[PDB]
Amino acid sequence: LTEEQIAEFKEAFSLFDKDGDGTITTKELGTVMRSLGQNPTEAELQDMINEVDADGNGTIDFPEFLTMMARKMKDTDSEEEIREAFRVFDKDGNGYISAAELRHVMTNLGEKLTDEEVDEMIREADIDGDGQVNYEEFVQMM
Ligand SMILES: [Ba+2]
Ligand SMILES: [Ba+2]
Ligand SMILES: [Ca+2]
Ligand SMILES: [Ca+2]
Ligand SMILES: [Ca+2]
Repeated sequence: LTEEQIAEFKEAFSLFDKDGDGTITTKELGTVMRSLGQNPTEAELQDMINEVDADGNGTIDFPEFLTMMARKMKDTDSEEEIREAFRVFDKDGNGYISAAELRHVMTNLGEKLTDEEVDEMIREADIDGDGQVNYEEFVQMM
């Protein structure tokens, strides 16, 4: 949405477009991915291309890249904001939000709850039944 921003996304695109022809092919996406220790199959690479390839011509060009890369940024943004929230709630940072941790954090906001009420909250979120709220469950609740 800004000329600086459009240029930033160009540079990102340039790493994928290895031969500089304005398109990213499956192989070029394959070359890049295998530079990052991911070894995806030929059909996995076609799927990733198809997802972004809006006009179905088989490759991704800069406009299509731009569109994808913004959404990825707008999704990775919020996912970090949900992790940091989860971390403020997960007091001992072990990966699971407990009744005591929820009660304790809610209290320091102001919302002083009972053990019954905090159990109900945890139950309302505890999809996997482990008696605690993990990240997956935390994100669905929000
Ligand atoms: Ba086009
Ligand atoms: Ba295309
Ligand atoms: Ca290319
Ligand atoms: Ca915990
Ligand atoms: Ca759980």
